Amino acid sequence: KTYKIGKNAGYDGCGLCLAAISENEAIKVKYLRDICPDYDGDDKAEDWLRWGTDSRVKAAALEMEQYAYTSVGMASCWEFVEL
Amino acid sequence: KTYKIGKNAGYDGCGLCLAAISENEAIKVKYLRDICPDYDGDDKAEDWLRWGTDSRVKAAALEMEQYAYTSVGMASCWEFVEL
Repeated sequence: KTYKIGKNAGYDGCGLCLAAISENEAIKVKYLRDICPDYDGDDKAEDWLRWGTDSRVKAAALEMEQYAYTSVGMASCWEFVEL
Repeated sequence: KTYKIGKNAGYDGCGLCLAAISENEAIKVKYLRDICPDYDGDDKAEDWLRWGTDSRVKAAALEMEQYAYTSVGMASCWEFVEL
């Protein structure tokens, strides 16, 4: 599933990210490379097997989930794809 | 075919663009949205059917072609893909 990333959502190019989704749009994104500065992968979906249970990723997701449906995925050309 | 975009090549994120290619690298990119400010598409490959014969696009391409192999394509995630 694919969702447009708005212009005030924190977009910063391609990368694995969390997204908050509301009314068919990703209204906030948070990149794995910012949540976890020690992340050194090449943005492969399989990287979430390693990083998805990181306490920093869990904390970032819980903060967004208070307010909107949240999921792990990948950002590319202003679109968020759910993984 | 896909080429890494160089660091001083004019990269500005995602979008339809012309690229000059040298030694398996895109050493200059010029975005359609900058060449033609009236372009208002969603960076679909088919958009080049409308815009590829615009006189501003032909002029930008010929300028680069003087010095390097040039093609129309799409820039995303620091790579250029030929169309």
